[PDB]
Amino acid sequence: RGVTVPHNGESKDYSV
Repeated sequence: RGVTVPHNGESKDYSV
């Protein structure tokens, strides 16, 4: 599964 790195109030989804 990818790692979710949410920024300043934002949600990021990293697919590895």
